[PDB]
Amino acid sequence: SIPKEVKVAIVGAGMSGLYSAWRLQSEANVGDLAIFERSDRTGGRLDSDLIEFKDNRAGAGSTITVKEEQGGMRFLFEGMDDLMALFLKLGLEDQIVPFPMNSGGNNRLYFRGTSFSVNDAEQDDYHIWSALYNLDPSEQGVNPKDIINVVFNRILQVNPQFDSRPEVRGPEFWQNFRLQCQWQGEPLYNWSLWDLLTDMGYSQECITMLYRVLGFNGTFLSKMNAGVAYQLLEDFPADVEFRTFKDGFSTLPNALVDKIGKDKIHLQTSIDSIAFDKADSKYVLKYTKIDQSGQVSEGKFKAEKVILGLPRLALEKLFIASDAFKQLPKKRRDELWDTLQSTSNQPLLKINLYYDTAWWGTGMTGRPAVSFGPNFADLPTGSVYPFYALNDELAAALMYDERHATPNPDTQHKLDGIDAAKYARPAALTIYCDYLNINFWSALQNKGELYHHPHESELVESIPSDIFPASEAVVQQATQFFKDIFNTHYVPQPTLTSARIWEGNVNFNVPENLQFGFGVHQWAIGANDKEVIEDLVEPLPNLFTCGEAYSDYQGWVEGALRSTDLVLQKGFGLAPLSEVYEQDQGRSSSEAIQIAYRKISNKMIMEYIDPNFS
Amino acid sequence: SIPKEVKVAIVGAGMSGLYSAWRLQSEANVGDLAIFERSDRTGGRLDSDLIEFKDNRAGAGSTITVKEEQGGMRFLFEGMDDLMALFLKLGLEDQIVPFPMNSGGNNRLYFRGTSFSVNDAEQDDYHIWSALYNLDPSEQGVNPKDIINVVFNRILQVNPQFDSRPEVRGPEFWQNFRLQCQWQGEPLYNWSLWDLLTDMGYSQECITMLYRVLGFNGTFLSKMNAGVAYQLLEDFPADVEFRTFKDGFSTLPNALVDKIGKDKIHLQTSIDSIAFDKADSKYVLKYTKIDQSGQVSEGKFKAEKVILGLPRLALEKLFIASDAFKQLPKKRRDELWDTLQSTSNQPLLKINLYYDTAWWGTGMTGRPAVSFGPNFADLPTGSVYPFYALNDELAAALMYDERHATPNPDTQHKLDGIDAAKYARPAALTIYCDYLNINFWSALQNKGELYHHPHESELVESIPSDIFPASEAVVQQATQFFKDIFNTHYVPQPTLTSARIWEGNVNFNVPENLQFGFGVHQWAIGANDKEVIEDLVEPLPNLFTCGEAYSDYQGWVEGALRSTDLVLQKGFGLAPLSEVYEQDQGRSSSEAIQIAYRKISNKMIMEYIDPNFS
Ligand SMILES: Cc1cc2nc3c(=O)[nH]c(=O)nc-3n(C[C@H](O)[C@H](O)[C@H](O)COP(=O)(O)OP(=O)(O)OC[C@H]3O[C@@H](n4cnc5c(N)ncnc54)[C@H](O)[C@@H]3O)c2cc1C
Ligand SMILES: Cc1cc2nc3c(=O)[nH]c(=O)nc-3n(C[C@H](O)[C@H](O)[C@H](O)COP(=O)(O)OP(=O)(O)OC[C@H]3O[C@@H](n4cnc5c(N)ncnc54)[C@H](O)[C@@H]3O)c2cc1C
Ligand SMILES: N[C@@H](Cc1ccccc1)C(=O)O
Ligand SMILES: N[C@@H](Cc1ccccc1)C(=O)O
Repeated sequence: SIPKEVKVAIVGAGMSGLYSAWRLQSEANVGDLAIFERSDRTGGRLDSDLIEFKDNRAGAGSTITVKEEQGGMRFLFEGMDDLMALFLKLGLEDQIVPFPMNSGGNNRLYFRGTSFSVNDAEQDDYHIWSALYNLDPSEQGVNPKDIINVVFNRILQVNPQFDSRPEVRGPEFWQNFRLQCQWQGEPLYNWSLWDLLTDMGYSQECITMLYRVLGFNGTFLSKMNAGVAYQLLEDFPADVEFRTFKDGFSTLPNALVDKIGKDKIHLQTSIDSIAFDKADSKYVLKYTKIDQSGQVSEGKFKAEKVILGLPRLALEKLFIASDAFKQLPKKRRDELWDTLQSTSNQPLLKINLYYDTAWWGTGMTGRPAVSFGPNFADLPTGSVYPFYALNDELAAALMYDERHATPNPDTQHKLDGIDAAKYARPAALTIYCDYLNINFWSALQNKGELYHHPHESELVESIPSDIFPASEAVVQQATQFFKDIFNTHYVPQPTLTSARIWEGNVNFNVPENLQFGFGVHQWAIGANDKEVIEDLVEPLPNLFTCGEAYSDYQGWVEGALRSTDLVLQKGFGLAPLSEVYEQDQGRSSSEAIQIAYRKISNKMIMEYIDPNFS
Repeated sequence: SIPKEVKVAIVGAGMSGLYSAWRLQSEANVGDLAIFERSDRTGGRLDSDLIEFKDNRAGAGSTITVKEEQGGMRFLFEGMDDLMALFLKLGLEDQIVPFPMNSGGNNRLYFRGTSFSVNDAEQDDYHIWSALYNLDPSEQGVNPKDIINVVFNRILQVNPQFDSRPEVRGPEFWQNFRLQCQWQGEPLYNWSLWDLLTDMGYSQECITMLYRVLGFNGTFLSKMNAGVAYQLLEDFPADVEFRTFKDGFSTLPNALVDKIGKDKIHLQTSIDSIAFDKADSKYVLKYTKIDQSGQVSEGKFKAEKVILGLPRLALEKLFIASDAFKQLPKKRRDELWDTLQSTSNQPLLKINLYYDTAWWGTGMTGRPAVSFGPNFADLPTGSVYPFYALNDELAAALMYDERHATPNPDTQHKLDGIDAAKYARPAALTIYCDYLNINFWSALQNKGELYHHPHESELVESIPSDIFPASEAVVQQATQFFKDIFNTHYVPQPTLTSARIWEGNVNFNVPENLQFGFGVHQWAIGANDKEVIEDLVEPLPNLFTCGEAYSDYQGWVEGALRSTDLVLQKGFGLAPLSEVYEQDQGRSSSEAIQIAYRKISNKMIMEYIDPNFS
């Protein structure tokens, strides 16, 4: 049942769409709104899976749950003030757990046919990098990641006009960085990182090493500009403490759906075109809907205000098909189109292989155990992340680990036991790659038959609907790269697989359950994003645009929230959520979340790890 | 003056457009046609430059001409039967000269920070490749290019149903190859070459070596399918004898313009949209024109039949904007759009740096002289090709070289002198790269000020209009890669530069003199090009499509000619030019051209090289 008219029509049930609705209902007393989502699910590029494995351990119809992510997976307590405020208002802080990023040096590295560990790579003044890559002398004997850091320090040094003092470097800092810092008299948003490092004197061997060692080679090889590249590369410092949700990032959009009401959310309802009815000064939205039978249906409805919570490709499709846009004067039509081109499309993919037990621990490899964080490679895998069965005791040990406490031998012995026990429960690996590596897997995923473990139904009760199996060809090639990376003959067949290629589609032959947008976006060369962003808040009277793609904090939920807040301010009078939170609470979202989590983790530790913890 | 109506409207003055017009006038008695070209020039992706350098040698207002190419540059006597027939009918055979592809082993190779020669790489059972790349044992001790050849032989071996016997392997053979040969039960057009070699057991190190050593990394890293990849990779065998035109490939389209008449050719006239007038059963073409003042102008005219001699991107623009296409039923509209997606867009670029003298000969390097053919590198240059001042004596020596004659010491001594003399005349290097390397140069080309040698006007009289200078940043980075590749401290500043990035544009901010299509196209994964090709001949009644992009012989003029011939057959009754040539002449275009060139080169040799030659 699609209403004949609403006061606010929201297009897209991703974070931007759900967040708009929630804030409008809760703070602007707007009850007459509706959300229209082309897919059969909410959340967009947040997409968690909770798999209930048959527990077939010896002493066990009992079930073990493995959380995995097909989209976003992690966040930070600082520099994400809207997100934190959002978590606190929805009361989700008690589900926050660690997202560790290292195994104390045991994580794998695979480069130029050679498998080794992070610890190994440090040995002998980082000698291994100078053996694998033909580096200039000034490039030898230093940790590759530290080259990125040093170059960052150099950019700041030669831009003394640019105030580099704030301790928390959020979207503002990063915008001024790319728009006002220069190199050789050209501001960074006119640079590519590839050109920049080359101009600075780096060898192409060194540059290849960097874009392979860092995982996201798009920062170097795509059309994104060097300033925004650096915002992403300086997001994963050595000392990072990322967190996530026990049940996955989808906890967040599922919570918003609850507050919104499923009755206002129209799934399998794609907005095809938008026109303006000059008589009653209202927009007219043409849609297509698929009921639960397959019964297709076309229709139309009106809205006083329209909120397009949509990325670049989706906006371009609407723009091309929409009289509201076509009726515009030539000059402004073309200017608006050119503005949509100012953010690069960044493909990403995640392929998840689940296993009845984990095989990368010392028991199965005979080598130092791999636990958490990226296993990087110049293979097409890009980055490989382990996930483990949900386990409260394990999460507590990880919480203890987030402190830089010195356990006594009793506590170290218990932590040892907990670290080893996770290998005996179901687990998963995520292959997580970008740009240059996409095409290897997409051709593999669409060829031949799909993978299913025999007796799959005996292994997992219900397989979530958003799971499309990896192709048999994907599993076989992934299995061989895993043997390379983890330096082991032993990599068994997965119990369950999923493949998700976040690469926008323009082909009408693709089912709706397989149409996905680009993974993230990043400002292109020459893009003055300060102008672009304000231009896209409300490009036509009462029609708004918002989301990650043209945001301040690309690649992250926080960017979607901040871009949406701009729409909520200009079109509805609402101040930014983080400022509203601080007005209502007397303190920042950031301080609040840290105090609340500290308390939760304090008691988690005392209860599971060390009864006498500080 | 744009006619109110024509019987045939031809859109695009590239090879397909000019060739359509010429054959229609000459063979179908169609005089009432006109060509409409959006740019200020004919020829499209064929674009030669003839630069007249001030001759500032000691004993010399005399001029020296350097031919260069910004687009296509070479052809073959076999497997290009339409092109050869076309050359013969236009009487252009006497301007055909060699296009040599090697320097007897002295061409440069630069990989993983190491500069060496083709001869060097052969040494010690191809040891250098096993030192630079961490190869499997089965991958060691073999010439990299021979891995591609061997794998080709393996594909044929396991497809005995596929008749692999014809000596001249033209478009038909290559189509059946990619559509009917399989690997592991999947036909090649469902494969990517990257996936294919990986599945066959090759190391990623070996695969990286191959796509770097072979120049065109798009065959591996793009979305083109493995079958068409192989058509391109098996086009440059060791023993190739390419030819070209003394004054450049544009000799061909300039000759067609002459036969057509400039009066039927409408430059700076872009067709924006197409509609069908059901009353008088005629198409209505909306255009925009820019006179010689900058005076813009919009208008409309009708045509009985429309020939779109246009590549993928240009066709998609028209399709989106055209009522003739929009009025189509949903199902067929989407099917036609999806069909346009079946050929991948392959960016290419050429950056030409001209020098008053050549600096890569032994006199200037102290190393074995570099003469002709690609200098490959894993640097962003991709491939570097030398060009020399036009010189009849040099062309004769090259003609002698095409024979595998054994000169006596008198003839060898003269050839030695001729080889060395070309270094003392103006010359040029072309940087010629694809896919992965494009983004490095485009960001560099659009940053900062453009390069001009001081006193440029004293060095070259008139600079052709199609020359856009390379950026200063492009020249500085090219200069350093040249020192790397040619292993020399000495690389002077160029007298003149051009940059051409064959990468399609969707941004209204780009001048028309800087809008260029994608370099070439190649069938995508899953594309049944036999179905696609016939579907695109005449997608609407009396509206036709033709050109390289959706052709049988992608990457080459011959593909444009063959795709156009299909339009000439279906819509106008003309048989293929090569069959028409053979009917009129009693022998094939291929035999004719070889005999005529043999005669021309025979007399060229006797006159310049060896008075007593066989
Ligand atoms: C692989 C990956 C990992 C990530 N990891 C993280 C992470 O760890 N941390 C983090 O903070 N961020 C992460 N992100 C980013 C984060 O997921 C996104 O920034 C955010 O979820 C996107 O929200 P959005 O509302 O802007 O767009 P989307 O999530 O893309 O929502 C747009 C919605 O609109 C719908 N739609 C499109 N067109 C139409 C139409 N015509 N009619 C109706 N509906 C339509 C789409 O189906 C979709 O649901 C990740 C992203 C990717 C790709
Ligand atoms: C770098 C490079 C090197 C190459 N080297 C070789 C080689 O050595 N040998 C070889 O055989 N082939 C070579 N090729 C391929 C060869 O140049 C092409 O296959 C052929 O010239 C293309 O002809 P076409 O008519 O299909 O298209 P195009 O040459 O692209 O012609 C299309 C024309 O239509 C015009 N146009 C577009 N849209 C409109 C519109 N709306 N209204 C009006 N006009 C419009 C364009 O300006 C253009 O002039 C090379 C190609 C590239 C990119
Ligand atoms: N939040 C993203 C960050 C990202 C942005 C852009 C590209 C890739 C990654 C992540 O965790 O992976
Ligand atoms: N004729 C092209 C062949 C080619 C096709 C496709 C891509 C690249 C090159 C050339 O000489 O370069």
